[PDB]
Order: sequence, then C-alpha cells, then structure tokens
Amino acid sequence: SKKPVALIILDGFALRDETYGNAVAQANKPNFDRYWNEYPHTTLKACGEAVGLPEGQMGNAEVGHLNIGAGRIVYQSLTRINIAIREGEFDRNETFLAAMNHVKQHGTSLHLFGLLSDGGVHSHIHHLYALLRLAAKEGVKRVYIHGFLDGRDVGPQTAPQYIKELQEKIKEYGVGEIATLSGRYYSMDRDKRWDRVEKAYRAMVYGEGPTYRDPLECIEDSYKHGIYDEFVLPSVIVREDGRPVATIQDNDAIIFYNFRPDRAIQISNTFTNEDFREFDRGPKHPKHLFFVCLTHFSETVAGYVAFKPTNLDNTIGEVLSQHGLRQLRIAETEKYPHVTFFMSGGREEEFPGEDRILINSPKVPTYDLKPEMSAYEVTDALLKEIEADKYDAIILNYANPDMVGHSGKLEPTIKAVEAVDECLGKVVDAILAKGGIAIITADHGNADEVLTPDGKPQTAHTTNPVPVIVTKKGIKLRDGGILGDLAPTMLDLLGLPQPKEMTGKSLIV
Ligand SMILES: O=C(O)[C@@H](CO)OP(=O)(O)O
Ligand SMILES: [Mn+2]
Repeated sequence: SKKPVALIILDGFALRDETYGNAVAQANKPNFDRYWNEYPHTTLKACGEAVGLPEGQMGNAEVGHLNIGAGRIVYQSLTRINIAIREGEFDRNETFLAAMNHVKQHGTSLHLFGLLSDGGVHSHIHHLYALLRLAAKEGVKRVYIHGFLDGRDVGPQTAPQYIKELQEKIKEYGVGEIATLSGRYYSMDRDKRWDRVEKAYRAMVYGEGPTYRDPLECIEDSYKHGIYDEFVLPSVIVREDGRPVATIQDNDAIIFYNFRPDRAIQISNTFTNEDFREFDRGPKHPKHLFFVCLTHFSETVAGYVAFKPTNLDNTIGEVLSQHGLRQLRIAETEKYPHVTFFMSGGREEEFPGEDRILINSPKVPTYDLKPEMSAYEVTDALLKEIEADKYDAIILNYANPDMVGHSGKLEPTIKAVEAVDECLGKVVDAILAKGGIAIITADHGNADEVLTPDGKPQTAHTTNPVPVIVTKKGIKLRDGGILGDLAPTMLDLLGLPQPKEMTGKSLIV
C-alpha cells in the first residue's frame, strides 16, 4: 500500500551539553538513541532570526510550528511590533487611535490587559508601556490595567519586579491604574476549561475575587499560600473606600495586548460574543465593547485587529493537498492547535484530504502529576490508522516534554521524556515496517533545562538547537539548517515539487 512519511514533533525536546537540570539527557531513551546512531541526523536553529524572531529571543510552539510547516523563515508578530515601535509607526495605528477616540467621544474607559512580563511568547510588557505612553499622548483620562501574571515564560515568582516596574512607568507617563491581577492559568486558558475563564471574567467585570489595596500585597499574600504567578487567583485591587479600582462597563474600550492567538481566543469571546453559552455572564455583562486584538485571534471575536495578518501560501499542508495526498494531523489537547492551525500557517479550516485526530489530555491541574499524559492513547490511535494504509503523510506531536517541563520539576520531566521515547519506538518501527520514512524532530527547547544552575525550577523554554533524524539509510543531512528547511525535506522524501513560496532548502545532500 502506502509508504507513509511521518513528521514527528517531540515538543520541547532540545539538545544541550550540560546535563544539570537536563531531563532530556538524563532520561533513558533507547529508541530515540538507536535511531540517532543508526540513521542520518543533524540539528536546527529554532530561536532568534532563524525562525523570524528578534535576536536572542527563544522559540515556542506557535513560532516553531508556523516555521516548520511553512518551509521558510516566517516573520513573527513580536518582531513586527517591536519594529513598529522603533520606527514610530505604533503611535499612528488606526485601530489604537480609534479605540482612544471611542472612549473620549463617548466618555467611557480604556482597559488594557494581557501577560505582564517580558517573556515575549504571548506578549511583552514593553508594548503595554507603549500603549500607556500613547494613551497619555492622546489625552485619555481613565486607563485601567488588568494584569495576567506569567511565571511560565519567565521566572515562577518574578511578578513583583514586573509590577514594580509598571508602577514606575504609570507615574512617569501620568496615566493608568492597576485594576486587577490574575494568573495566566485563569485568564489565558486554551483547554476550554470554562470554570477557570469565568473566574477571571467575573473579577474584571464584577470586582469579584480576593481584594487588596496594594498590588504587591496581593502577590505576597498569594505566595504565602504557596500559590505563585501562573496560578494566582483572579484578584481585585480596591480603593480607599473599599470599592474596586475599576470594572469593565458598557461602551468602555479594551486593548488585549497579547499577540499569540491560542490562549487569547477564549477570554476574548467571553467579551465580544453576542450569544455566549459556555457559561452565564450574568445581567450586567458589559455590552458594546470596543474590542481590539493586537493581532488576529479568530473570526469568532467581534472586535478589531491592530496588526492585520497575511496569508502564508503553499505551506506543506497545502502542497500535499494540491497533489492529491491524504494527510493526518494528530496530537492530544495541549498541542492539538499546533499540529492543525499553526502547522497550516495560521489556518483553521482543514485542507481537502486533511484528517485530524484529537486525543483528550488528562484531567489534572498540572502535568507533573501525570507525566505520561495521554501519550499512549495517541500512539494507540495512530498505530491503528497506520495499520489501515490510509495516509500518505502524517504529522504527529508528542506534547509531554514541554508540558511537564514547564513545571520546573526534574523527575516528572524525565518520566515524561521516557514515556514519549517508548511510544516513539512503537511509532517509528510501524512506519518502517510499512516501508515509510519518519522525520523525528522538535519545535523548540524546554525539557533540556528544568532547573537553574542553583537548582531552582526553570519553567520556561531554552534557546538550544533541536534534533533531526530522517529514517532513511544511504543519505546525508547538511548542517546549519533551520526549521524552515523541514517542509522542503519532507517534499523531497515524497518526491513532490517544491513551491517558490518555500524559500527553505531540503536537509538531504
Ligand atoms: O503554554 C504556552 O502557551 C507556551 C508558553 O507560554 O508554551 P508552548 O509555546 O510550548 O505552547
Ligand atoms: Mn512550552
């Protein structure tokens, strides 16, 4: 039948020499290793300019998957917006101005909300300072900030530094008041866990949740309970009279300064959807909100986009489609969006011939509680499909390393890696039996450093290079490649012509 070519992405699996806090190196990976010893391999740059990001910036699932599926260096939003601020164009943004014009003409309020850190994955605090300075320039009187605490793209208990810096800028620009503070767990969920979402929503609209006069005391009090940045309960900052600093009301304007869509869609829909059934918003639910998305989130969001998106044509998925091949995209909840939407270049609709399998991730708050996650069910489901001789190409993502690594815990991250390695063996073998080829790789680093030099949790990504194995004897892979070379390599294996849009180059010599 078919000799399937499979693209296998071991999420957050990177190569790093130091083995201290390196889950990847400490894990027993017989399968992975044997493939690395017995087949052609290399490494690829998945950070900075190589993937369309500023120099020094680390990579992540969105970037990685856009680039991997695009076959070219994809220009990222972070970079694009940093440049706008640099070139004096940010202040001339018609969407920002219209938002500020709105609150001024109708005398409502402007609210700014998003991740409060310099992680650069979902946002950057510097953009917020940019919106605050622009606001002061435009003469907006009432500006309120609703902060989503990080602890995931940055240190786990670094919120206080960001809060302190923000307070300095506030005083410097002369506008803005921190209204609420919520952990990204509740305000930026992407797993459709509406109870978490509702918590954040009700804090911002009804001033419901833990109340404090001082933002810093809110943080310190939560730490005392062992609850850090990422998981802090949506809290409300109150005034001297006990009233909330500010609640979101009819006709106010909202600028969500996040530039990555997966964790922004949910809370955005909660604010803009005329009909919302996931949960009851209650009778005061603010209506007529002038809503601004920093970048395109989804068509379901009844708002405006500051920076317009641009189609990426002829991504691996499209080429496969145009040539009549049947493709499958598969992963569990946590990375389902990446193997589908991002892999297809920011498109949600399946291509003709494209099949998708979604496997539910375990019902646990944090994955360090269940390292193997749902890796076995994914593998099972995939093996059946492989056995049926249905697909010409396959795109699989094992989310374990990144998900468990984000916990900053060494032992669980090792179990995760080993769980993935076991499954990987079963998958690559079955592929080989069908006479196909596999392309083992990753989208970015993480699991390779889940502890700081000092032995403390390291919850973020790394800048280390990712691995690449092509299960085909008799060939050689060139070095110095980048993720944008993977798509071309797959088309090479499939004997399909490479489109002009893909400015990348096959790794096969
Ligand atoms: O959890 C997420 O949304 C990011 C970190 O902010 O991780 P990844 O890029 O791997 O999805
Ligand atoms: Mn991650």
